[PDB]
Amino acid sequence: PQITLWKRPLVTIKIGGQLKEALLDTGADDTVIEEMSLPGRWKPKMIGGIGGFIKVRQYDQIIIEIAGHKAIGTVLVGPTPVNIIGRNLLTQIGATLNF
Amino acid sequence: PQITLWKRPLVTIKIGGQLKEALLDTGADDTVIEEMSLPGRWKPKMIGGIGGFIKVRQYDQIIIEIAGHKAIGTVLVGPTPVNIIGRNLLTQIGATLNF
Ligand SMILES: COc1ccc(S(=O)(=O)N(CC(C)C)C[C@@H](O)[C@H](Cc2ccccc2)NC(=O)c2cccc(C(=O)N3CCC[C@@H]3c3nc(C)cs3)c2)cc1
Ligand SMILES: [Cl-]
Ligand SMILES: [Cl-]
Ligand SMILES: [Cl-]
Ligand code: NA
Repeated sequence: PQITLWKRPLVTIKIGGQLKEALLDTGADDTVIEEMSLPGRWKPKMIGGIGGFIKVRQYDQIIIEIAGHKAIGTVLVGPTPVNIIGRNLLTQIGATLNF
Repeated sequence: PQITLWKRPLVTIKIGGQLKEALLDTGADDTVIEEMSLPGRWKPKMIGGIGGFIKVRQYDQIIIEIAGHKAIGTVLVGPTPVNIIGRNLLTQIGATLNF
């Protein structure tokens, strides 16, 4: 699809068996989801943005379905105010910015 | 152009006669630039990023070139980890996300 930027680019994702709304975010290196449980191992990480840093859990090899397209990669889980799909998964669904 | 997302989507901007680097950021409603001098009056604004809220200075109707495209609109000045071009100016340069 071609997604307009007149509005926030929100899409439905499926992760861990759960449906969520998430922001397609070209400014995010990594994908960051609000607190939830995910299977398998994880390790702690700090990520920073406006306002400073938060601590997250890094899970590798997690499958997400993003607006109907499956992708696999690392997902960070922690107290983000918004679910963010970052470039590590946008690339896998072939997302580009066009102007 | 068509910009893939394997690398950060960094572009050159020109504001106040100065070239700077900035990140095209579909997850930001607003454009936020590091401390600099801009003309005119400013208004207060709070923005809530991943780590908390910051205060910024809001300047309206500022001339800014983005990747060679002319925009005139609101620029927020404050402590951001990188200069970010948000949707208020991505719409002015005609950007869309596509997959
Ligand atoms: C390493 O992986 C990382 C992943 C994400 C980040 S980040 O979330 O901090 N971020 C990085 C840039 C600052 C370099 C991504 C950026 O797109 C964030 C995404 C983000 C959206 C909403 C809340 C928290 C994070 N936006 C803003 O900072 C930002 C800047 C200026 C204005 C706004 C804005 O429009 N917001 C703030 C709250 C309300 C409104 C929005 N709500 C939503 C739902 C979308 S935008 C966001 C950092 C590291
Ligand atoms: Cl990854
Ligand atoms: Cl590609
Ligand atoms: Cl504007
Ligand atoms: Na894993």
